Amino acid sequence: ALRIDSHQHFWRYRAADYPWIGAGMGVLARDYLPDALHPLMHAQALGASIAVQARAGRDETAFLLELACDEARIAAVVGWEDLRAPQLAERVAEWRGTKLRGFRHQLQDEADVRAFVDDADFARGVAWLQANDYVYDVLVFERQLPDVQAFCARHDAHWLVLDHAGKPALAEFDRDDTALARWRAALRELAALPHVVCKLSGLVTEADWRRGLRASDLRHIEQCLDAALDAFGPQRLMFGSDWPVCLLAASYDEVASLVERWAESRLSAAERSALWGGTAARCYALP
Ligand SMILES: [Zn+2]
Repeated sequence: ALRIDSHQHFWRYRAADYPWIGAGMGVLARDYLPDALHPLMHAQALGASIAVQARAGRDETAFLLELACDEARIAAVVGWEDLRAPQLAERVAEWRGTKLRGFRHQLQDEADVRAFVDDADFARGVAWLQANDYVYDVLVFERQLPDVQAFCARHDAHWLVLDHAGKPALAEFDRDDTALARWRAALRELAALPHVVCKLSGLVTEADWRRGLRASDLRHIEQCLDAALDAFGPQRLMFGSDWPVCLLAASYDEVASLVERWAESRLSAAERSALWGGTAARCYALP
């Protein structure tokens, strides 16, 4: 049974190439390469990871597949391509036979997410992806969930992965007694689509990490894990670390531990096996 970290990044850091790494994020402002990741995975008995594009450009795809090309502990890559580009197929051919299993665009940084996903060219690209058994990772903020609802429903030919459980606004759970409710309604609406699955990752960094993770953040996170379980069911949940991004808020070990303690509480042995690699294996077509 594969044990998979379904969501991590790599980079040789250069400030202008990673606009999302800004002020107060100095911990991220350095290289993060497979060698730093292996001991972390080893400590959690995770045998392989999935490398996910951390910036927009084909060279990011090339870079990740280069790291992946001949490294057993990287099982798959989620790349980046211009999905609106008419030459999509030709471009993806360069990656034939490799561990490329899917694509992601950083939708959360789009100004009109809805206009972006409902675009005729982008839709063509995604439909082509699905026709070729490519996964598409959905990365949006909680408030953008309704903007991608219709998009997810129309692209039902292959698996869509909701990154970071759709980023609940955990920092607001105590100020805004509608934050949890709003996210849950949106989550449930997506989960009702059979071809959509859910990553349990990226939650420590939706809390107020700048001021520091508190015990109450861990409880809200558990609330989100429970909501995700209820909406998606135990067979559509996928552990990911979101390393190295998670280092803003918590260690790799802490990230894995809180999901583990939660899973031992709520899931059977078999369901845990799905959470810790089985679901990622089947959705990303892993050996
Ligand atoms: Zn190779």
